[PDB]
Amino acid sequence: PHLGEGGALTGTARKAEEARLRRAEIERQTELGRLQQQIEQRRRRARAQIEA
Amino acid sequence: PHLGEGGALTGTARKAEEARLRRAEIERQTELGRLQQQIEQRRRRARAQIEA
Repeated sequence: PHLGEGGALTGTARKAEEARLRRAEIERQTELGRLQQQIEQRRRRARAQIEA
Repeated sequence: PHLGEGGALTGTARKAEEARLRRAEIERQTELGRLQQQIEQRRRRARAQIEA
């Protein structure tokens, strides 16, 4: 079965919870990259203000 | 004689010019110190703003 998750989904529902979790993993990775981008740009803006 | 601006004077006029130069030098040095302190405090202000 699918131990641990919200029940031991078996077939179809298992194949759907797997897809949900995989899409969520990809989404979290995209979010981490996005956040790195944002904090880097904000840090550069702050450096510019400090130089000013 | 007293060699400088105004001539030799040679008397209480010499004393007057000497006292004028003395007071003026003290005034200049006090102004220099005032401006140095202003610069130092504004520098503290800007460094603290950068830290903020």
